Amino acid sequence: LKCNKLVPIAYKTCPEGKNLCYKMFMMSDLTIPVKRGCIDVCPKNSLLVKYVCCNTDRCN
Repeated sequence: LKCNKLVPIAYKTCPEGKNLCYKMFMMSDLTIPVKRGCIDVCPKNSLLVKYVCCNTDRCN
């Protein structure tokens, strides 16, 4: 899977073990994010942050 970095411009292949791309949004998601990378299993989301996991190339 191809996951992007903080910016939706540069992205790479989420390596062996991590084939999922997620993007955590602080305060609110409606806005622009705070952090986003790859993962294997989506963590527990919070009320202060929004955990948006995906499995699509360039999802984040």
